[PDB]
Amino acid sequence: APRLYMFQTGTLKCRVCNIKMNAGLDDYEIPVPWYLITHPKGNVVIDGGCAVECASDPKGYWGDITSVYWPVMRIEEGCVQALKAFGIEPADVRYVLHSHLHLDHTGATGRFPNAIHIVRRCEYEYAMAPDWFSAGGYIRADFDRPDVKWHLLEGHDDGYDVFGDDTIRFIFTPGHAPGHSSFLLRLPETGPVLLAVDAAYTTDHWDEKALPGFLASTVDAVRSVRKLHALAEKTGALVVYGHDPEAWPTFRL
Amino acid sequence: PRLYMFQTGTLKCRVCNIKMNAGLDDYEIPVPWYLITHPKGNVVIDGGCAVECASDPKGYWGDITSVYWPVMRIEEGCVQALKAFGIEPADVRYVLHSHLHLDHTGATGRFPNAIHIVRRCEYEYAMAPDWFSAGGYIRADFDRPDVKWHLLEGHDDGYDVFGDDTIRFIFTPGHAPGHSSFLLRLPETGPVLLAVDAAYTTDHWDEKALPGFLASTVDAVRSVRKLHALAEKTGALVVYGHDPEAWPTFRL
Amino acid sequence: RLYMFQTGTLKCRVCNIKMNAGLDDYEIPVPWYLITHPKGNVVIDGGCAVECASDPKGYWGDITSVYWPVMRIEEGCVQALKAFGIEPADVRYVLHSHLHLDHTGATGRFPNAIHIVRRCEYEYAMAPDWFSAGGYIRADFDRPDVKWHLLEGHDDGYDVFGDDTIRFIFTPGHAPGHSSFLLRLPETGPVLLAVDAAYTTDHWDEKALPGFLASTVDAVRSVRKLHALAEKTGALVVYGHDPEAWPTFRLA
Amino acid sequence: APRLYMFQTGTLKCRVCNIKMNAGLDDYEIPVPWYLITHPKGNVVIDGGCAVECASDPKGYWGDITSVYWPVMRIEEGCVQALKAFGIEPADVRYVLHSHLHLDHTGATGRFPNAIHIVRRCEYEYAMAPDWFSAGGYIRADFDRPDVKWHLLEGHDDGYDVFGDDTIRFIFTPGHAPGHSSFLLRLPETGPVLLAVDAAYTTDHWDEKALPGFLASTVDAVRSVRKLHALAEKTGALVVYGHDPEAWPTFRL
Amino acid sequence: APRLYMFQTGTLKCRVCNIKMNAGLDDYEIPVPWYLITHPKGNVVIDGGCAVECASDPKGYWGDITSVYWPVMRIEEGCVQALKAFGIEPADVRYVLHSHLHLDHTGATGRFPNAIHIVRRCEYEYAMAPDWFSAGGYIRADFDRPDVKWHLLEGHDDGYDVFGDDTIRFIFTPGHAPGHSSFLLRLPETGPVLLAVDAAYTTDHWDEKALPGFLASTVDAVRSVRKLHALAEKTGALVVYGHDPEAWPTFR
Amino acid sequence: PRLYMFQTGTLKCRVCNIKMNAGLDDYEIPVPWYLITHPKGNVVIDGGCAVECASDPKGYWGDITSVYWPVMRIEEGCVQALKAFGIEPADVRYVLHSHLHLDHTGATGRFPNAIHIVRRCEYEYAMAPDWFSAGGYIRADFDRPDVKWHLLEGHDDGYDVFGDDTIRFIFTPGHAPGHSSFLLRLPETGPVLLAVDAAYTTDHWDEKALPGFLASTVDAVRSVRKLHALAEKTGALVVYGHDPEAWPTFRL
Ligand code: NI
Ligand code: NI
Ligand code: NI
Ligand code: NI
Ligand code: NI
Ligand code: NI
Ligand code: NI
Ligand code: NI
Ligand code: NI
Ligand code: NI
Ligand code: NI
Ligand code: NI
Repeated sequence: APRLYMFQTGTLKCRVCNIKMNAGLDDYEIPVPWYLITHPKGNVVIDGGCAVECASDPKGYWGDITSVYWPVMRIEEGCVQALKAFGIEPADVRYVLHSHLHLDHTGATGRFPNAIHIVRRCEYEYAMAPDWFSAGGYIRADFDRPDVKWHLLEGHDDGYDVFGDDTIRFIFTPGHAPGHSSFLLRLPETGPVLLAVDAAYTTDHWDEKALPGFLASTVDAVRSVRKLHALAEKTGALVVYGHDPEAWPTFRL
Repeated sequence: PRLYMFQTGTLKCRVCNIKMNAGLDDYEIPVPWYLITHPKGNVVIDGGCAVECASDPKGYWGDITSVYWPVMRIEEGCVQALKAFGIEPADVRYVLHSHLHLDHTGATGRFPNAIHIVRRCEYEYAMAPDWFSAGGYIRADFDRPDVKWHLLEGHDDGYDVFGDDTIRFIFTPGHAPGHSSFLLRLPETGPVLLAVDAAYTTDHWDEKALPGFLASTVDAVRSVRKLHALAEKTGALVVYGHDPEAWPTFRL
Repeated sequence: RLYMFQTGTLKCRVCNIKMNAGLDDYEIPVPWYLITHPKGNVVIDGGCAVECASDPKGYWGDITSVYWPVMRIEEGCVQALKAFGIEPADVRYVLHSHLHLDHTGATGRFPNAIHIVRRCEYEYAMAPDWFSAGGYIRADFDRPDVKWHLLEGHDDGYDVFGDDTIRFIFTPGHAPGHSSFLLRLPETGPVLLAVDAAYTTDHWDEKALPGFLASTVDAVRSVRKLHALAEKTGALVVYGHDPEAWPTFRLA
Repeated sequence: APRLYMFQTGTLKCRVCNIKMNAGLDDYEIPVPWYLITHPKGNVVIDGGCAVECASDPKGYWGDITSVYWPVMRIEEGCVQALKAFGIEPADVRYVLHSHLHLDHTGATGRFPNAIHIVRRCEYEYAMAPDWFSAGGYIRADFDRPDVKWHLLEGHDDGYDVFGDDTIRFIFTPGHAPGHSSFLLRLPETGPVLLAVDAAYTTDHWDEKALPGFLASTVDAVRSVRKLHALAEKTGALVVYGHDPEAWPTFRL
Repeated sequence: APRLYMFQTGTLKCRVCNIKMNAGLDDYEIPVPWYLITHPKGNVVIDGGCAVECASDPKGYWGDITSVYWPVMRIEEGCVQALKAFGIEPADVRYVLHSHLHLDHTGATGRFPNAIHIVRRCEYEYAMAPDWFSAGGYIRADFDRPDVKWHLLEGHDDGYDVFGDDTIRFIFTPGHAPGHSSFLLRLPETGPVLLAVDAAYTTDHWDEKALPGFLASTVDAVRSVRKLHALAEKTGALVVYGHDPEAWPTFR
Repeated sequence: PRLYMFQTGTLKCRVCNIKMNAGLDDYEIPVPWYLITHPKGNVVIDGGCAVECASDPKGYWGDITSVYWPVMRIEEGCVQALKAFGIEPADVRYVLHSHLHLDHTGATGRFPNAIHIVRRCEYEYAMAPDWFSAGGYIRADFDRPDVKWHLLEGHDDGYDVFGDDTIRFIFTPGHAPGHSSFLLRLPETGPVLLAVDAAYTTDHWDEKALPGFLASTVDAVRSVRKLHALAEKTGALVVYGHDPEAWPTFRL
């Protein structure tokens, strides 16, 4: 029966303003979550965190963006590595799901050779052709790989049900990135779990006391938060914020 | 035709408000507005902050004054300064709006014969804003039943007010959903590119800053590059929106 | 359970309901709906505002020359629910077909209720055109303490509880964000609340066009969309303003 | 030097409500204008009025719709016949412009053997596949002819300049019909002339005291009227309404 | 309990290039599939192959297009006749579904007097007003009949469930034609069956070794195939290609 | 201003790659590119195949060479031919791109001061192509971080490079998503319509052929009829994109 495991590729060191827009220039540190869903029909990885290469050579693999987001992580936190130790070989992953293609969410891409990769077309298309302000958050060595099998979702695909049994559904949440998606999970014992990912970094974002410090569209981002508000109230879901260093320890990790 | 660059005083805020994530230090900006006198009629662009802000900013603007504190004198109100200049309110043919933010709707409905020209989507957004931008829209300024509006559509980019290339709307979405800059052509100066809030300062123009308040980052930076191409094509003189350093260097 | 209420009637002419059909006086019921659900009570629209029972001219304004509301104070949706056994705090959702004046009596009268309507109806209600502005009562729907869920273009079929009990069925045309509702109840089975997508059997049978509408193309295609839905589901079809059909239904 | 000639193919007999929505069932008669532009680069016909077949067999050529719109016209009023009488043979018309493809505006279609027919793509497409409420207003025998050379304009073609010299321009005015276009004309002596056609049936529609009694979108219709308000104010144009039995005799015919 | 019957209206003789783009002028022959679903709630015909008139007088009914696609079929293969030999009379068909409105998929249109015809709106509208390169492929004698009851699906209707029980669902696959739809079926014993129709002529098309030889959009056609890949991989569906002379005998 | 029509040798391919489904015969086409010398600065359009193809085709283009074999000398490289003509690489103000296919990106980035103008949707498609078109996009040409781009938007049709009617973008989608033709106005010659790949040959122009490589057939044929109307209106001299019979009849 299906289960949800919450992992973390270490942390990112940045400023408060990168998380909470115009909030200040103090140092600040955030977890990098990623998720595994074990399912009778196959295992699912969501995003995979920062690329394992960041544990050894961040400046070489990410480049100048490291002056903004410094990744603090060990080699064994790499998604492939963490999974091997957990007992799942890279070949035993049926799906990689992507909320979006930012640099702390593409560690899984191409690392699971049998996995279909599911993401919004417009995220893939923006990733390949970013604007200058966001070009550094997209690592082509992660997501630009000819060997990858992609399922690129269209605008009408909101709610896409990965297995067709309501276990995992994409919940489109544009704004933080053009093709950003959250996920609604339904587990037999826990019930519904809402993975906001970067549609709501922190409880302050969810409560409309902060704007994301990086974003493609503020108009979409705040409407997407309210869309999640309605979804959380309808389902009673447990809400998991994308990058909340105060709430992250309170969940099952 | 002539272009007069007035200013409705200044705004006191933080640096982050103008340059996103750039710090919390105190910062002050001019609030431009513009007069074009034309043989076919006078044109006011935006008109600055409402004159009521000179007396009672908290009463007229409300909570938003905790972010943007307006410093102006009554003399600076756009009706008053134009009255003291020889221009009677009835003697204004057009009011043009870059957008309907609070420091750009001082002229709205104060000129009783003016057709008010703005993008439809700015007008619609102004009437139904999201929570993060609602404070910056003052309904007392733009929500007046008596106003004659021409609401531009998406195909209207480049709209030529007189049909003679003196004043054209240059759509620059991003800072607000219906934000527009303006390209002026004057007999002697030639082309003047009024960036307004598409490019607050030279740092934004040089892609060293993002706006601290914005509807869409994607649109805003693409709109700046649109202006780059227009400036390079025309040789226009580029007037930034709220630049304390560059503003004194213009004929004011 | 579904309970079908009404807030009195409206007095108009036949042509306001069946376009171009005559100036004879005409009277129509104003339905509104209550769904009792184990997970929470649902109010659809709520009829004309209760303020209309006392001071119609004062509350609705000039539009009373077109639509005169005739209702008692006890027909107000709060009052009628209290009489029924349901206090205003015991209402989890208010659903809006659209935001015309005879459909916003419930807005903001239920302090814990999430209000669900198409975003494009909310936005049009805030910035309407001159022909429809009188049909949108800002005193009803423009309350800043109201909690909205504004549905997007892809949310057609939105399932309020997640259990096929109540679904939005987008039916643009009569208003830009008009929605009908498809209900499924255990004993009755499917019930299709057309609301203003089809005022009467004449509209449903394509012998009439609505006497007020934003788009005729959308309005007729929305009726045919309902035709297919009725035919697929076998639903009981409830017309929105039909004086002959309305007494034949079960009323609270 | 270019000139504008305002013709008419008789009248239509209907009810007041067909012209001014919901304004009563009284009997009502309207002129059916069409226009000829003389130009050094060629002759231009706008719409051409009702098909000359309506002067003889209205019920046979139009059908059931004659119970709503009864055409009163003589045979010599057909656009081919009146142009011959005037001095122009059918082969000497270079452009047929269509405001829209309603039955009283397709008398010219395919009657001019060398003319390019210019109309909005979306008007042409809707005319081929209308809805039930408007199917009777589109006469397939007029506009569905395989010999006709069409230039179908797209949405970005607003302002289209037929000759390239500001003499005749399409002014898109959706609402009455999906692809309805008005025309802005500039003549050497008269200056600007605004042909509203069916964007503004009468002065009453222009002053926003009436709505069209037949229309595809009220929202587009009133916004298109206000678009024409702005154009008339900007240019000083003489405004010619499309079916105004009180204002029509006040123009040069 | 529902069943899928796979029929055929003879073949089409054409060139290979008509089926696999730029693959050669060699002669080629392809089956013309069509489908019947028997369902407790009614019988459903999908497309219905070529018109029966093609068995008698091809040139007279199709016109010049018979120079590209020659139909070889017998009058008993006409969809009304082959159903009359199976167990069902024309009046006992509740729904006619259309993948698109090309000549080899409009044999059923208007032949079943009570059948609601379900197709994408944009297919119906394109068929009424096609471009020159494709007009010959649309036979107005088949689909332009005023007696036909149409349900015209909109863009948001992807997934449309005919009966509301997952037996037959429209799977939008634009590209071969603007309004082209494939079908996902679920049968009690067989499980999921994916009718690709003309979104994937052959297994070369499925395997991205061939583009369609006739198409409206190549971009949409290839993205539609990849969308079917994802559907096939998720459901384990049996994939039925639309015009494959080799694989077609492997089916029942 | 003057127009000079150059060519980077030829392409060897099949007939069908040019005229769809028209056969597997050997075929050769010229590869035009254009220079406009203008008082306000020189303009290169496209620039032909990259000069690297004259030395190492298989190395620079890869597998696509099995479809399009390029036959050119180093001297034909756009930078080389311009030097020999008297124009150094620095003396090019603008590089215009019809589209970003391999035979039209020879100039990209070879002129260090040149603003590069192309449709946004072409630049975006080139960066993320589908499998059938990925071969035709050469990253080594257009994916250069140093290049200064002006990316035209959907409303920019008719874009006027110098603002004096000499060179205008004429959007012609279909052969590629963001393909554009160009209408030139020269003082002595009058109008010149560079169709580029919107009309390979006179047979495409005359609607006796479809292009052998295609993003959208619907757009491509409508773009050809758009060019028809433009040529009829202006009397333009019509230059086809890859026509081996017509190309010698023009001034080279
Ligand atoms: Ni992110
Ligand atoms: Ni992140
Ligand atoms: Ni602003
Ligand atoms: Ni400002
Ligand atoms: Ni209503
Ligand atoms: Ni109502
Ligand atoms: Ni009309
Ligand atoms: Ni008319
Ligand atoms: Ni087909
Ligand atoms: Ni077929
Ligand atoms: Ni090409
Ligand atoms: Ni080429």
